[PDB]
Amino acid sequence: GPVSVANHLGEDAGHLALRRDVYSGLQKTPKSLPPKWFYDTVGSELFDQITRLPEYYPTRAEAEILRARSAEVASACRADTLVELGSGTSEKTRMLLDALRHRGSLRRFVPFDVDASVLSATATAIQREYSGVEINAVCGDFEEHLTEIPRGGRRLFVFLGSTIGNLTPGPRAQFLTALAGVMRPGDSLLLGTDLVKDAARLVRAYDDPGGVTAQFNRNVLAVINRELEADFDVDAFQHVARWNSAEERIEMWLRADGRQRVRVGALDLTVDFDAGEEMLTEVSCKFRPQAVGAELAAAGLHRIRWWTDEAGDFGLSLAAK
Ligand SMILES: Cc1cc([C@@H](C)Nc2ccccc2)c2nc(N3CCOCC3)cc(=O)n2c1
Repeated sequence: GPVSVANHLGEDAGHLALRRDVYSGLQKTPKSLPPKWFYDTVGSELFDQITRLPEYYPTRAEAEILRARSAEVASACRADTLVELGSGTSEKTRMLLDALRHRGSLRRFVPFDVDASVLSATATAIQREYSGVEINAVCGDFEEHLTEIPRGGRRLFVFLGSTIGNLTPGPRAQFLTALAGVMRPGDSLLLGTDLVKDAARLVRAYDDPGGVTAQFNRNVLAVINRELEADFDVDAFQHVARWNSAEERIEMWLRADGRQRVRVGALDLTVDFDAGEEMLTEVSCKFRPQAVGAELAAAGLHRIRWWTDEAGDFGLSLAAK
């Protein structure tokens, strides 16, 4: 099938965005950085390791559901077009593509992500694996370019991994509203949400004894040091995973041990850390079944299927426009 890739981001858009997030985030109280910047090359490779840890159940729990339910996804949505809000590199992507193709309705794959080189590799992989499928990769970001997704016949939008949990309620409602805005009647959204559960299990999933998550978290400082000529003493920042009971979310923090002064050279910026000051690097909201259905409703989408894994650890929602 034909491949296309459309790039709506400027060549330096990634670097401009990083400059903005860091100039802004290192000046908030508390300091905070968005989790999208964990995922450079080293960081993406560390994330792969995390998904294979015994502590980190979300990846396998979601794959367990999709292994068992992809055909039920395919029969309810009846999509001819799979839109992945993501890079399309995972096994789950092929599980859904396999199920739409088993149905015979699969015509088009639309991976939508911010890294055009990954999208190009993904498009070549799918083109080699799925004959007669057209791939229309779209390089754009959520806040501007969701309108540039092709119309197709009937579209299944896919947002897996409980990545929606990185948005707190305010931004999360804005995102779901905008996504529902670009969907057309007859489209559907497959959404993965990690579920509230025993808090000790949740912390463990974000602070494995082997230290992999700690290295993943510390890597954002390495990314800033490298990309913006900074002098974070990375090992002076301790990994801290917290359960926030009242907000029902995991939080990843980096805790300064002793006072630190950090100079970000590209930004002409100097910031100060108190001894014990913690900086927020990721929010991971955990959900309850009924609240996910209500948040989808508030955005204009109607949930028509809900599936958990055998342990009730992880949820998949299918919601139609
Ligand atoms: C390409 C990519 C990007 C992410 C980052 C950008 N997210 C995000 C999404 C919207 C807004 C802000 C942040 C990601 N986040 C994942 N998460 C797993 C569950 O716990 C924490 C979040 C998994 C995973 O594959 N991502 C893959």
